[PDB]
Order: sequence, then structure tokens, then C-alpha cells
Amino acid sequence: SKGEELFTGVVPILVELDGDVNGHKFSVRGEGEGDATNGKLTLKFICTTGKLPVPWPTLVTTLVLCFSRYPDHMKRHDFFKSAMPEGYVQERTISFKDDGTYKTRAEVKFEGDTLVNRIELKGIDFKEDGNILGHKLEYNFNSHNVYITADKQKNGIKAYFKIRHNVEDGSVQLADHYQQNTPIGDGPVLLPDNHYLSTQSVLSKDPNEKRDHMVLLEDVTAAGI
Repeated sequence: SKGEELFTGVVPILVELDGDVNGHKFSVRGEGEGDATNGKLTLKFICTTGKLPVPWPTLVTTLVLCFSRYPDHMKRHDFFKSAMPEGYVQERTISFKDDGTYKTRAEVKFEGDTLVNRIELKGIDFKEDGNILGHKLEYNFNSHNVYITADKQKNGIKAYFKIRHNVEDGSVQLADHYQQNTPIGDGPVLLPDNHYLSTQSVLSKDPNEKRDHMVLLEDVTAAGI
């Protein structure tokens, strides 16, 4: 589709998240760029509302898969790009083993030259001294496979994966991610065959930044076919 043609460049990225976790309200803005042919993202996020009440890693997944590097032999399966520039909706339930659950709804569309991920997030039943609300998570991310399958019934895709969040005490916080993507546009969309995305990410700080923030470098590539 004409959609894929849009990511052959470095595209600029905007991310806006409004969030309420156990009554704690917060907002996050991120700006950066996405070189989709290499699957690379370089973004900086800020908590505009003050100190972010959950640890930054929990938001990484919620904080644009269109920028995944889909090998040539798999380009027929890049639903994400194919739904552009019309855009797509990304709902996700995130259950943290032995802790609360996140419900996210997001719109991922081009606005002008920029790709924008706008997100609402509610979080319920998080333990006050739990790994999340007790800021017990290490400031790092692991490597994951995002398992994608087509959803003929809703003309989109579903996806499941399990994030491993390292914990300060040497344990692991698990988070089962249940994900649904449906196109905003009525335009034709490449419902893909089963495959997965090998994700990798690095979390860092801008040493001059005084605001609560997170610098992110992700590298997402498709495989499985």
C-alpha cells in the first residue's frame, strides 16, 4: 500500500499519554524520530504533571509498532504501516502478576508530517507497597517477542506477549499484555499471517534534564516467516 511508502524516511514522532493509576493522575509527552527501515526509535519522554507515580518501564510498551523493521520477505504482513495514514487504534490490557492491571486505548495516526500516539491509561488495584506503586523496578528493559495474529472478525490483529520487568531485589515482575489493533480507516489493510516482533530497548537519562523523564532507544524487527 501507499502506507508502507511513508516510513522509508526518518519520521518524527509525538506521544501523549494521560493516565490515572489508583487515583494518581499524570501526563507524559514524548518527542523523537523513527527510522522504520532499521526498526529504530529514539524518543525522550517527560512527565509534565510532575514526578511520575509509576516506574517508567511500565509505560514503555504503552509508549508505535508501525516503526518495526519488516524484512522484505515479510512486507506483506505489516498491518501497522498498511493502516497508515488513516491510522489504527491500539487497545491493550496489561495484567501485572500479583499486582494491578493497566487498561490502555490509543490512536496512532499521522497528523501532518508527524506520527502521533495519543493514549489514555487507567490503572486499577495496584498494591501500595507493590513493585509498581512502591517503585521497586529497575530502570531497564529486556528483550521480548510480540506474538501477532490476524483478526478477520474485526479486520485487524491481536497480539500477546509477557514483559519481564527486572525488580531491585533480583525477582521479576511479570506483565501479560493482551493487545488488539483495529484500523481507523476503511481503506484496505494487510491482515497478516502469524509472526512475531523481536523487540529490544534501552532506557537512559538526559543528564541536563531536571524534569522526570525517560530517554528511549528501541529496535524492533519482524520474524517468524
